[PDB]
Amino acid sequence: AFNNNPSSVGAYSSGTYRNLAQEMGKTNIQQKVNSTFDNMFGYNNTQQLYYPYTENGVYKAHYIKAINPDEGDDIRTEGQSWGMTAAVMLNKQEEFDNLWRFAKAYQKNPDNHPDAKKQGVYAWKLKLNQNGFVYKVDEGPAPNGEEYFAFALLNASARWGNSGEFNYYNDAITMLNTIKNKLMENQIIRFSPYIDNLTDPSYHIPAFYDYFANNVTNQADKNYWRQVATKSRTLLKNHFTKVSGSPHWNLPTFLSRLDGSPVIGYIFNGQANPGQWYEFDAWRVIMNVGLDAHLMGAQAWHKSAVNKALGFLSYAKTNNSKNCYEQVYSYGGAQNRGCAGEGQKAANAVALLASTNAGQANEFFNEFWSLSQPTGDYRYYNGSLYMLAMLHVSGNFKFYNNTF
Repeated sequence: AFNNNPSSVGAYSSGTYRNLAQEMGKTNIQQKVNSTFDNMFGYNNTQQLYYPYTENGVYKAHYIKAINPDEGDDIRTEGQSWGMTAAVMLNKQEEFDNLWRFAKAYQKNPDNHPDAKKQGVYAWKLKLNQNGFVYKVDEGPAPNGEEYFAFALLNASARWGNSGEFNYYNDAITMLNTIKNKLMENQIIRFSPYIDNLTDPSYHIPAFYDYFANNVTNQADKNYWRQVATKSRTLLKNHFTKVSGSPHWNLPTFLSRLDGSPVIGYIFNGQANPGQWYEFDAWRVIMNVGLDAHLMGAQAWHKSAVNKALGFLSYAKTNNSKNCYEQVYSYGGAQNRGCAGEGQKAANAVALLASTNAGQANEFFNEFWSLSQPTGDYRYYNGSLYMLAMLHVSGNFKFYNNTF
């Protein structure tokens, strides 16, 4: 049965990882996790997101393909770093290494780039040109990518050691320093090097920062990352307080100021959507709160955040003519951007690790577990999230510490 009283002590400290799918009575759990990976990292052009990159017939590396019907397929640091994370959790080293080779070779901006703000960060959007060769479309970073790269590399070091192709550990420490020196403001993850007083709630994964602190060697840096972790929980608590009740109606938003206040409307040229929207980025916030609760312990704010957000989505579904909650809300109002797909459902399942309502857990868990693995043109974001969620709900998303 659903454990509606999640522990205040996290799996990272106790070593006890929940298996949510087992709590909800499911069977053949690990088989489903394994086939999810196999189909996403298999050459089937159906669920597949992992693709080889070759140059003049010579194999180079692999990437996670951000399939994009509206605008041409492209290749993103978010997906790449998520793919690596998935691979390390399932002990899939080749897959890991093939994705990391790509990132280091082709995503990384040179350390001597003329713009100091871009030095060593990872270009968020690549494409293959008309002749099949990779190029950078936008050199700016998507800092959630670097955060996952560092996390995945530290775990690869811990599981596999550093004497093969890659010194994963050194690559991880380099990545951490890049995050600290290029992608932080006042110990809060940046949305952009070029804009201050701006974060994206979905980029906040407080447990990762605690894991970083435990995996660096020097006292100053250990304290730096524990402070990041504390400030991140504070940001999230503040954002959840600001979105409670009117006018945001309990869903977190795309963009926030450093005090947690939702950003209202547009604030910069190029911005994809209004700041106050619960949209594709924001879906992941309560997923991250679930992660944090699982790994580092559930506190009152975790539970409130999740229960209130899931509560709003269930209400919203009762007030939808399609009998679904949708992908995009703004001030509690549906924006007619489609019924939730698999990724959003996956994020909400993971959130259950902070839920205290068994009824909600039944509903949201079974909606996720009933799905088939994503296919078709929208599978990059849905399928990437589906994979992560499969790991999280099966007790496979773990922190592997290095030993010193």
